[PDB]
Amino acid sequence: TDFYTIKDAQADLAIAPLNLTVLLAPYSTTPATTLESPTDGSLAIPPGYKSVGHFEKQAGLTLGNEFDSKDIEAYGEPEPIRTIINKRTTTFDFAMYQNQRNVLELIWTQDFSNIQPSEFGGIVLEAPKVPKNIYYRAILVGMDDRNDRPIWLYWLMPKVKLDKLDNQTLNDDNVIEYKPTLKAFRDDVVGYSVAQGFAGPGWRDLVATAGFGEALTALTITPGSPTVTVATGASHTAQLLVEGDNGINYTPDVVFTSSAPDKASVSAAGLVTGVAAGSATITATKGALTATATVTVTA
Amino acid sequence: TDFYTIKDAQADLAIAPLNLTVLLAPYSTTPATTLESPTDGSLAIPPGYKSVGHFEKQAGLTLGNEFDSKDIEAYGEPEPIRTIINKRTTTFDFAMYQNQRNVLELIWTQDFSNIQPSEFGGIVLEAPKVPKNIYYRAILVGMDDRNDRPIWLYWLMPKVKLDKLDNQTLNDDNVIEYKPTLKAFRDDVVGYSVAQGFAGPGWRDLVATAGFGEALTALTITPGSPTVTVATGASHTAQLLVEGDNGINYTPDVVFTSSAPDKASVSAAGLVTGVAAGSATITATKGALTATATVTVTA
Amino acid sequence: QRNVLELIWTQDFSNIQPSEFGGIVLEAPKVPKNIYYRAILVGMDDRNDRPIWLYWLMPKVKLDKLDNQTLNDDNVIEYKPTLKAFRDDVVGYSVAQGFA
Amino acid sequence: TDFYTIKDAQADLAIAPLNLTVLLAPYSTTPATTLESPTDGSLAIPPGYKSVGHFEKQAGLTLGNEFDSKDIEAYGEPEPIRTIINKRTTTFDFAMYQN
Amino acid sequence: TDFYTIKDAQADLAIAPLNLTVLLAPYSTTPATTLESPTDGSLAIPPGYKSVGHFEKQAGLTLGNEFDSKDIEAYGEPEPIRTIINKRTTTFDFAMYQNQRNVLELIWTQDFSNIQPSEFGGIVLEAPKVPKNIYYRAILVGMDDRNDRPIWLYWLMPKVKLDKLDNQTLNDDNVIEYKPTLKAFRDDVVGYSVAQGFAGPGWRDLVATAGFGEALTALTITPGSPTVTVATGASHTAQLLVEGDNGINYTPDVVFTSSAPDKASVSAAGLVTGVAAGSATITATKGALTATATVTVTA
Repeated sequence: TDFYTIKDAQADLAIAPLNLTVLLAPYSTTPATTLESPTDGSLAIPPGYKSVGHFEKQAGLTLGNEFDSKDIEAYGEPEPIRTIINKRTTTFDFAMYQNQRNVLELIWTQDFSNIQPSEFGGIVLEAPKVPKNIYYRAILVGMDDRNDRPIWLYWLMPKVKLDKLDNQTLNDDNVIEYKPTLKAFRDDVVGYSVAQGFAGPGWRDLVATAGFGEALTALTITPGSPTVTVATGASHTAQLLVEGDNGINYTPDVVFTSSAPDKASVSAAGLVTGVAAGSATITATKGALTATATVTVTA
Repeated sequence: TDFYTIKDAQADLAIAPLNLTVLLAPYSTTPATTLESPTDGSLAIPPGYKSVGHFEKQAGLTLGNEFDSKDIEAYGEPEPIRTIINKRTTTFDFAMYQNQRNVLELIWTQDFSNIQPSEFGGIVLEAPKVPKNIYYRAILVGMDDRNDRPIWLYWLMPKVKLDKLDNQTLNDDNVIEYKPTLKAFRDDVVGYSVAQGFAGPGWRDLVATAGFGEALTALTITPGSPTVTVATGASHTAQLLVEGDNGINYTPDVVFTSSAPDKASVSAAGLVTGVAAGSATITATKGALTATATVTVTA
Repeated sequence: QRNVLELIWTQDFSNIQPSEFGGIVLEAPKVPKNIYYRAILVGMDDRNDRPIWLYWLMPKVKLDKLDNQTLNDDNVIEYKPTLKAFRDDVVGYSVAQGFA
Repeated sequence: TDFYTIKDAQADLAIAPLNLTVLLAPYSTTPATTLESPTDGSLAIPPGYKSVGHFEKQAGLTLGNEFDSKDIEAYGEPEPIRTIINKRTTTFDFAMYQN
Repeated sequence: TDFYTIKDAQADLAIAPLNLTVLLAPYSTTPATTLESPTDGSLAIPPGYKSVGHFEKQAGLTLGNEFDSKDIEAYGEPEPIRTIINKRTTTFDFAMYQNQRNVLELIWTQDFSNIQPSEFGGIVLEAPKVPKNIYYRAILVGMDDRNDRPIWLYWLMPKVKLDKLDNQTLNDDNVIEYKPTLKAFRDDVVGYSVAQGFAGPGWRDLVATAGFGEALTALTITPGSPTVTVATGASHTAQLLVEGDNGINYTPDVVFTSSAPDKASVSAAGLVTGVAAGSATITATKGALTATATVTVTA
C-alpha cells in the first residue's frame, strides 16, 4: 500500500455551491425536514418559505460556529477531568440586494403585511418603538450542477433571529445592500438548531463513496413478473421500480432495454406498456450491474 | 577547522512534506505505535484509521505548541529558582474538502453511523442538541519522495478532540471547506499525547547522519553458510538477511552478486535458489562495504 | 537531527534505537522537561581573505517558546524555537560577545 | 496506412467568408433560431433584423473569446482537483462606414 | 583528437517535420502507448483518434514547456539548498482550417454528437450555458520523408484540455481559422502527461547513432535451418527473420540472395518457398554485415 492508496482522495466529494439561495418562512410555518421530494427525489421546498432573492457575490455567505464550554480542573491533572460544553452557536450572514417585503421585515424587525401602498403606490415603513424578537425558519440550499447531475447541499435552521446588522453604505455607483447576521436557535419541536443535508442525483452517485449506508452491488426489479393488459385501462400499463442492496432507488440511473419492443413497450423512465400479447424481457442496466424482469402480456 | 567544517550543514536532513494525509480513527481503535511495517519497513496504517481525503493546499497544515508554566520566585534572585511546567498543548488545523461521513462527524461532534440514506439517496445530518466530547486517534503522515527513496515523516496523536471551527464561507467559485482545529490529549494507555516518527528507505539512508544510533561500518550476512536442496521443496530456497553494526537491516539497499549463477541463483531481494549442486559465493555490496557468503548446494 | 528534535521536544533521545529498517519514533514526554544547554552563536565576515569571527557565548540557555509549525507541500519543515539565556554561576555571566 | 491517409485532410471544409454582413435588431425582436428557410433551405432573415451596411475591409471582423475560471488546489496535487469555469465572454468588433 | 572529431556532429539526427497531423480522441478512448505497429513496424493509429485536418502553415505548431518551482534558502548559502519543482506544464497551439465536428466540439467545449442536420442539411451549434471541462487524448505525429525511408516523430498527450482561444479574425481573402491552445494534464492510468516518440525505418537507421540501445554488429537468422515441403500446404512456406545484437529486427533492411533459386525461392521479404527438393543457402546481406542460413527442401 503506497501513499496514494492510503490517502484515498476523492475529488468528486468536493462540492462547490455554484448557486445559492436563502429562503425564510414565518415562525408559524411547519419546518422543513428534508428538501428531497418523496415522489422523485427532486428539490421540494415546503410552502411558506420565500427566497430573499439576489445577494452580493463577493461577500458570499459566511457560516459561523462557536462553542462555549467550561473545564473541570482537578488537583494534579494538567488536562480537565471533564469538559462541559454548554451549546454550539451557529450564525450566518449575507448581503441582500432586493427591496422586497420579507427582506425589509427582517431588517426592521417588524411585520409589514398590513402596510398598504399609497394611492400612487408609495409605501412608508416605520421602525417599531422597540425592536421585536421575531423568529424565522431558514433554508440555505446551494446547487453544484456538474455533468447535468446536480447536487443540492443545504442547511435547515428552523428558528433563526436577527442578531446583527452591518453598516449600510450608500454609494452613487452601487445598489443598496442589507447585511444581516442571523443566529440559529434550537427548535424544540424538531429537536435541533442546524441540520446539513445532501440530495440530488449527483449526490446519489456519491452516497456510498461518502460513507453513508452501504455500497450498491446488486440491482433488483421489484415487479419481477408483472402483467399488462393489451386493452386500454388502469391495469394496461405498469411502472417499474429498480432498487439496490443499500435500499436506494436507482430507477432514474438505469437504462431500460426490452427484448421485444412490439410485445411490450418500455420508456426510459421504466413504464411498461403492453402493445401486443406475448412475452417480453425488460432489462435495467446501470454500469456493470443488471436487473432483468419478464413481463407477460394478455389481450 | 574552518567555518564550513564547524557548521557541518546537511541539506539532505531537510525534509519536505510534498504530500500529506490526515487519518482519523474512532477512540475504540487500537492506537498506532509505528507506521513502519515489521515485515519490510513499508508504510503500514493500522486498521480503523481512515483518511479525511483532500485538504486545502495554501492553508496547509499548521501544528501549534503551547507551554503553560509557573515560575517560583525567591527573594534576591532575578531568575526563578524553579520553573514548574504544567503541560504542553499541541494543536493542528487544516481545511478539508471532502464531504465524507468521518469529516462531517468530526465537524458536527456526532456519530452518523446510523444515518440511513433516503429512497433517493438524500441524507440529513442534525446537529446534536448538546455538542458531544468525542475523541479520535489521529495520524498525520507526510511523504518526501526524492530520488525514488521516500521518507515518511509522521505525527501520532492517540487522543484528539475538536477544539475550534473556523468560519465557513460559501462562494460561487470555490468548494466548501471545513476548517477544524484539533487539540491533542494525553492517552494514558500509550503514555503520550504526540509522537514524531521517521521511516522509509530515504530515512534509512539518513538515520546515522541524523544522530540516532551509530553509523554503519560493517555488513553481515546472518544466514552465513546455508545449504539449499536442488529438488523442489520447502528447503529448496533460502532468503538471506544483511545487517549492520548498528542493527539496521540493509537488505533492500545492497546489491547481490553470485559467483556461479548456474550453481545458485540469487535475485535482487537476496533469495538464494540452488539450481545445481556445487559451491557458490554470494556477495552483497553496498557502497564501499561488502559481505560475502558461501552456499553449498546438494542434489 | 537528534539535537534539534531533542531541543524542540524537551527530551533526551540518546536512548532511542532505530528499528530494524531504521525507523524512529520520538514520544513527547508526559511533562515538558526543564533542559539547559550551552550555546555558541558564531558568525563569519570573510573580507579580503582575512575573516572576522563575531560570536555570542550563552552558557545556559533553555527553550522558551515554539512558533507554529506549518506544513506546506512546497517547503521543508522548519523548527522555530526561541531560546532564553540564563546566568551560569560558574562562568558568572549569561551572555558574552566576542570578536576574533 | 500511410501518413496521408491518417491526416485525412479535407480542403473543401475550409470556408472563406468572402462576403459578410452584420444585422442588428431591437431587443423586442424575436431572436433568430436558424437562417435556413424551412421551405427550400434558402437564406431567411427574420423580420426586425437590419443590416449595418458596408464595413471596413482591412479591419475585417474580429471575434474574441475569453474564459474566466478558478482552480481548486489540494495539498500535494500539482494540478487542480477541479476547475470552475464561470463564463465564456464573446465579443466582436468591426468598423462601420454607413451613417 | 581534433576539433571536428570532438564535435561529433551528426546531420542525419536533425529531423524536419515536413508533414504534421494532430489527432484527437474522446477521453473514453484507450490512450496510445506507441505508434509503431508490432507486426511490421509501420505507423499505426489506435481507433478513436481522429485527425483535425489541415492547419495553418505559417503558424505551424508551437509546443510550450513551463516549470514551476520553489527554492529553499538557507542562511549563508548563496544558492538554494533544495529546489522543489512542482510540475512541468506542456501546452501546444495551432490554427485549424477545417469546420469539422471534432474541431467545433473542441472550440465550443461541447459534445455535438446529438446535433442533427436540418431537412436541407443546416446545423446550428449552440455554445453551452457554462463552458465544460472536456478532456481529450492527443497525438501529434510528424513525418520526415527523406531518402524514401520515413521518420515518424510524435508526441503522446493522453489528457489534454482547451486552455485558451486566440482571437478569430474574419477577412474576405482568408479562410476562417480556429486557434486553440491545449494544455496537457497527467493521466493517472498511463502515468505521464507527455511522451515523445520516434519510429520508422529512417529512425531504425539512426537508433544506435542517437544513443539508444547498442550498435548493430552481427546479423542472425532466427529460423536457422528450416525444412519446407514441396507440396502446397500450411508448412509449404516459412517466413524468415533477421535480427541484430541490439535486438532490433532488420528484416526490412537486408537483401535476400539465394544460392540455388530453383531449389528454394526467397522473396525480398524473406519468405522461403521450396519449389524443388534439395539444399539451398539463403543469405541476407546488409552493408558490410551478412547472415547465412541453409534450407533443406523435401518432396
